[PDB]
Amino acid sequence: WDDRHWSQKKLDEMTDRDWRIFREDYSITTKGGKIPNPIRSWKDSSLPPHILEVIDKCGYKEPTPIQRQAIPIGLQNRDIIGVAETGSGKTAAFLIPLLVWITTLPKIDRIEESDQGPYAIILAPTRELAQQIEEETIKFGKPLGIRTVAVIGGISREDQGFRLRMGCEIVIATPGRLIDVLENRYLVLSRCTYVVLDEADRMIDMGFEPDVQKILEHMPVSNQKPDTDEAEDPEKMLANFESGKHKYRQTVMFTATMPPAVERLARSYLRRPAVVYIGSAGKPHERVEQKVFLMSESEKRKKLLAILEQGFDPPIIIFVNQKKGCDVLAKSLEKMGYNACTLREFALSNLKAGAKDILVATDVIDIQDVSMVVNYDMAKNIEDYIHRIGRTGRAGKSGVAITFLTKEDSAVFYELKQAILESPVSSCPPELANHPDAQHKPG
Ligand SMILES: [Hg+2]
Repeated sequence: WDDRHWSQKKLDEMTDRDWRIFREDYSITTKGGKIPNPIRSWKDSSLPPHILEVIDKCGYKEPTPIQRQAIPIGLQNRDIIGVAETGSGKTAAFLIPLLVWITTLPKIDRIEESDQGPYAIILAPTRELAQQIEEETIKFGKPLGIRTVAVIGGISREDQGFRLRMGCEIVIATPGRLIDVLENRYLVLSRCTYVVLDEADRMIDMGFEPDVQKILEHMPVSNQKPDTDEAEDPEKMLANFESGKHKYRQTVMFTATMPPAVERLARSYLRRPAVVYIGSAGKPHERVEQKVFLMSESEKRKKLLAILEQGFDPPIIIFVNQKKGCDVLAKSLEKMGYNACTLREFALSNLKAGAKDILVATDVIDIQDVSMVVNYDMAKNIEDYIHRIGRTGRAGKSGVAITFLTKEDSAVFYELKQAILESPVSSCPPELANHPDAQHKPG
């Protein structure tokens, strides 16, 4: 009976639905477990008074979408992959948790007599982008007494060499310049607890993968988070963030795309990162995780069962192409001891209620966001496919769409391939991407 929009409510009134609408309003898609709620406004945020004062004085009146969601994850010391393009407020999204961390260290702990390099390094692919980041970092950092030094090309080595001697809290750099400096020990990463790769896809495109690898090799290994479920446990990671000086490092990667090289970087640099993806409200394929299995038709039922046996978050939807399929597949599942609905309102209530866990259906209303869509039969055109996978929701948890492809589906391979190659939240599937039938438009 309370039908207010969330923006009419106080923070402590926010419901699950309100958070869903909220993420829809800002086009916030995520991946990872136990994502903290996004920031509704600066005032509504739990940022320290002095931090908010600097935010307010710099003029940033409202958090941008990436800032809304990434900032709270960063404040739990969690790694992040942020999918968003320059101009979207990425820089402040990563700068803010760092500034909270630095300026809240005990003075006794902020004390070091010898110069031990930066608390943070921000790596950019180009001199032009690095300077943008620098200007913004200075404007945030100076009021807070935080020093920033740029290690980039296009600047004198005297000036650069000098500035280095003075000590700093943040270094902004380009890969080529940074490796040379490390290789000559003009700078060390002894107290670095914050690693940022900005435009990692562009770094890859420029040929910087090996240099970015070699740079990682200079970070002290013993401050990396453990590779376990604990790396994305909020209670534990929050307690680690607050642990001040001795926390695990955190790493942030920003990129517009996820080709395999970028995924390699991520596997090395990051531990159980959360994904924050902004945009594509109208284009589900860009923002829904898609997986495909090529098989013969006779293999479909056993692959489905194997998938189901792995367990799922009900409800899920399985799509088939013909209504007879719908009915017979549904029977078999109820035989395997599954609660299956076929496809009026009555069906969705049970699903919504938890009664039924699996909806079987053809391309033919209105239904909740689902964790998983399975295309047991692939759609006959890419527009129907798009509409199907769109059922994981407009925003919020990416969800997963799993598609069974056979040779009878060859006429949608090229467009299916495009749908996935344009999906930064999806892994490139060489089985389809390299397939002889996915190379040219059909007809
Ligand atoms: Hg670093």
